[PDB]
Amino acid sequence: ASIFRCRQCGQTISRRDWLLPMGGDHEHVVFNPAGMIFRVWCFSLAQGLRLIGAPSGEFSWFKGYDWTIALCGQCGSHLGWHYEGGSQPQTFFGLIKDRLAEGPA
Ligand SMILES: O=C1CC[C@H](n2nc3ccccc3n2)C(=O)N1
Ligand SMILES: [Zn+2]
Repeated sequence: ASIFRCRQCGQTISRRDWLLPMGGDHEHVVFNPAGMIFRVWCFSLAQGLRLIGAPSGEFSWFKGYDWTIALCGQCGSHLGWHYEGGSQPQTFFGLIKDRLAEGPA
């Protein structure tokens, strides 16, 4: 269990090696304004996504970061968000853990 794929279609998304401890933890449990709870895992890098729209700062769970919706580039499943416009690091991915499948390289 080293690679993360899209749970719906099996698109290659990220690696356990690429987990990023933002504020001391890679896992952040967050709620959106619609009251949906997400278990978000922070990654330095991801692939196989499609980033939709222009960045927005509204309701950002990570101070100083603007977000873009990250879909699976293959099946269009909402996998999380790309974050940018911040510092150390400038950019990262917040992916919804339960929408990924972990398995061998
Ligand atoms: O960091 C983030 C990413 C985006 C996320 N968010 N989900 C929404 C659903 C409906 C309307 C606005 C919304 N904002 C959020 O709350 N925070
Ligand atoms: Zn997919």
